[PDB]
Amino acid sequence: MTEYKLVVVGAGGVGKSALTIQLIQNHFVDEEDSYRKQVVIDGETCLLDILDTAGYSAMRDQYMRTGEGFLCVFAINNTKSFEDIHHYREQIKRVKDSEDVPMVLVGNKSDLPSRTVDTKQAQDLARSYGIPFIETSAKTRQRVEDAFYTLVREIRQYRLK
Ligand SMILES: N[C@H]1CC[C@@H](N2CCCCCN3/C(=N/S(=O)(=O)c4cnc(N5CCNCC5)c(c4)C2=O)Sc2c(Cl)ccc(O)c23)CC1
Ligand SMILES: Nc1nc2c(ncn2[C@@H]2O[C@H](COP(=O)(O)OP(=O)(O)NP(=O)(O)O)[C@@H](O)[C@H]2O)c(=O)[nH]1
Ligand SMILES: [Co+2]
Ligand SMILES: [Co+2]
Ligand SMILES: [Mg+2]
Repeated sequence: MTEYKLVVVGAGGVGKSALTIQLIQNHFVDEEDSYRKQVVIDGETCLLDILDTAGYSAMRDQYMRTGEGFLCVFAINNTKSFEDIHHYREQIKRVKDSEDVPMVLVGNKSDLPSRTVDTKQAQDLARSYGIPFIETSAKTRQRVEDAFYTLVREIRQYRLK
């Protein structure tokens, strides 16, 4: 049965853990580990192996080398987290020595009114990076499945390249 190593990266407090737990338990966390889940996507069965990282170059480099797909998460109310997406993507590409790595840009906290990053701005960036963009709320569970499953789909597209 096919396994996919997924890695959730992004600045402190963007909601990496809340997103991962929302997929695993369907519950929103309140006041660093790996998770497993078997899912059917497009009629193929697979095992999702997800590493929830925190916002040591050797440890970092190991997960970026091991990871097959990366959810690059920013929060729509934190411009710095959005700007730092450059940094995560650059580090991944350097480690994997490839311009093409399955990735999905996720703008989390879509339920918040204090928005500092416009959907259009993140869409344009993702288009520049050649990766899907999805806005999520870990709070409401809006597009959480969508983000992880789009990522798996990207890994499969890549594997057929
Ligand atoms: N939960 C405790 C035991 C596992 C610890 N841990 C994180 C879980 C590692 C799970 C296996 N793994 C990996 N193992 S690892 O390369 O040796 C590794 C990478 N980062 C880890 N951490 C903890 C340190 N800070 C970064 C995340 C740990 C292990 C690392 O020492 S990589 C990896 C990827 Cl890319 C996807 C899915 C994975 O399951 C995966 C966390 C403390
Ligand atoms: N309103 C709202 N709050 C969220 C959302 N996702 C996470 N949060 C909140 O954001 C804060 C940080 O969430 P957490 O999941 O721990 O983020 P993290 O990115 O995993 N943090 P770290 O880098 O330290 O590991 C918490 O208060 C959490 O409840 C969301 O979609 N909406
Ligand atoms: Co609870
Ligand atoms: Co740079
Ligand atoms: Mg966390």
